[PDB]
Amino acid sequence: GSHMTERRLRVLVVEDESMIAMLIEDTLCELGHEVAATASRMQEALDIARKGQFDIAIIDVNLDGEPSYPVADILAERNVPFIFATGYGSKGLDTRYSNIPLLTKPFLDSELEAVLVQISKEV
Repeated sequence: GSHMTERRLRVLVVEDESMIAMLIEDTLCELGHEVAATASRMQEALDIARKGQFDIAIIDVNLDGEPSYPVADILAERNVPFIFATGYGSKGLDTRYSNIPLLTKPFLDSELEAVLVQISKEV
C-alpha cells in the first residue's frame, strides 16, 4: 500500500544563485519539502512578502550583493511565521518557528539548528 502522507511544506529560499540552488534541491531529497524558491528573485520575494503563508522565506541581504530587497529587510523588522538568512543571520528574528536554521555560512549548523531548534518553544 502507499496511501500515506509525510507533511509537505514549502520553503521559498533565495539569496544568490548556485549556492542556494543545489543547496535546496538536495536538502529536500532528504526531508521531502514541496519545492519553493531558489537563487534570489524580486518577483518571488514579493509573492512570499504578500502571501504571508508559505511555511518559510529565506532571502540573504548581504551575500553576493544583499539582493534581499527592502522587504527581506522589513521581513526581519517585524518577522512573521517563517525563517530567514542573511549576512547578520536574521538578528534573533521572531516567529512561530524559533530562529531554527538561521543561514549566512557555507551550510553546516544550519541543517542542525534547522531541525533541532524547530521545537516552537512556547510557540
